[PDB]
Amino acid sequence: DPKDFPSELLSFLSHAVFSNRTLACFAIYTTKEKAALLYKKIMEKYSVTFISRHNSYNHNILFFLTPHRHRVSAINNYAQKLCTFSFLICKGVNKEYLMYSALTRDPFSVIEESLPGGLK
Amino acid sequence: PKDFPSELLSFLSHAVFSNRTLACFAIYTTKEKAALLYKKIMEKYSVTFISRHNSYNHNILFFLTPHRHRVSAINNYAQKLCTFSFLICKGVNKEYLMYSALTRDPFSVIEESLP
Amino acid sequence: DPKDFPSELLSFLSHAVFSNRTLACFAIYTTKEKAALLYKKIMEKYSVTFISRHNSYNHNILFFLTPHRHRVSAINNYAQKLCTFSFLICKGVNKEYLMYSALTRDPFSVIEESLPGGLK
Amino acid sequence: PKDFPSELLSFLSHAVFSNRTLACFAIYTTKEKAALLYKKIMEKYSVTFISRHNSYNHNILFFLTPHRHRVSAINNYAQKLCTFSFLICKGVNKEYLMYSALTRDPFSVIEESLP
DNA sequence: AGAGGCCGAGGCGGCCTCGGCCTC
DNA sequence: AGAGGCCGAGGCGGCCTCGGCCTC
Repeated sequence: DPKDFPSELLSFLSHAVFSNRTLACFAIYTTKEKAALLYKKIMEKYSVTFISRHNSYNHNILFFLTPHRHRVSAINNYAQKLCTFSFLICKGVNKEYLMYSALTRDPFSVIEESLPGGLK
Repeated sequence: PKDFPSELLSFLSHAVFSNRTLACFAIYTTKEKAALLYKKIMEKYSVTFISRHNSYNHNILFFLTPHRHRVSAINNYAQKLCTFSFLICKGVNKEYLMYSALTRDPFSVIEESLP
Repeated sequence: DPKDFPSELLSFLSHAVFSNRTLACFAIYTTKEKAALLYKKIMEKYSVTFISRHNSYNHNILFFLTPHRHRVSAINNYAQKLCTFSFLICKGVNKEYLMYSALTRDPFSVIEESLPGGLK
Repeated sequence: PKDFPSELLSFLSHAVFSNRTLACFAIYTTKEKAALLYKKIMEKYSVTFISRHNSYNHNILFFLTPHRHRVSAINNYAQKLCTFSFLICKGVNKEYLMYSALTRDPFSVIEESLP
């Protein structure tokens, strides 16, 4: 199981671990099964402005924007409760557009997203 | 099983909404978990006395602690060493009366911390 | 300068130092000068339901109830900013009635309070 | 005084709203504070070079740091070692030009980290 | 150059439950 | 006895600024 996001996405993500800064864009790397579940659970839990689910090297990535700010640790705590026994990596996203755009182009692809035609 | 053997129930605290702490407890669980918990409870709660008993193809642990505890705390500890197996944890109001009953049929002593 | 409240009041006070519990009753031990100032500043800052100022062995004690809960550390942080260079001890009060009543009887006395006739 | 000597002002950054960092600074303060800060700044910021100068009955410190800093950070450090005395901290845009001017009259070198 | 968007470390100040204490 | 008020430790999850980074 992956220990981090794909190398090609790392420059868009926050790697902060000692910060209480809150933000409004997040990504989760997990199994197809757990990402499908979390897609709807995260959408509802955080009233997301946008969420998309993507293929990533036989796993899935969720990408989402929230209407209010959250600590990465909070999003992680939520997601980890619903993913006992499967891998899950949750990070804040700094370069939001670059991350989403990377996620729509090979080797990744969109599985589903909450707004028709995605973001621009 | 969803409760203790029906003939032990009057020895036990039947509290639901109490924050009362006590220093005698009983656990009803599987043979595997009772063997494991006998040792774990002894160390965790520095028990003054612990006994393990046979009870209708399951086991009962009976124990006295040197300090008082909530039933819910003992249960919280025991339950996270039992995430799959069955387990009922109850406080014991009638202490000697519970141990004595657990020493006579249908119950039998498997082991005790004091001979 | 005192290092704690008078011994006779200690059983009414919280001595917690490792807790983030919030409460709604506090006391401050400080100089006459700083207690007079804080009486009005605390009243306003926290919208107190009640505040009283008391003589205590040639210093003053402030006693107050707040309409919302606060960490002792928060009340302390506020009070300490306005008492650079003079002693100030700030504690939560557990036994609110017993504390206030003790504070109205010798060797303590009321200097001023925010409601006529005090509390009962 | 409320600013640097009026003839040094074109050597200095005149930023107010910038988060730009730099690696040359100047401090205008009292003789007592300049003697103290010369040593404190040297150690705190591991300065590559620091000079202390006379300026109209006060002193100027001039320093280069190995890493970049906000003027406000340098000021925050210097100000809390000066809670009573006057102190103006500014970044220096024209580095050699500032040091050279501070070596010629009306200014005089009291001391430099390099001869 | 100066204005200013960004972001990791980390202080601050609420919320909450656990697991004891107590009295009625 | 059981119900339940109380309270210290301490996890949680926002807010904020400092003091760097960057580009326009």
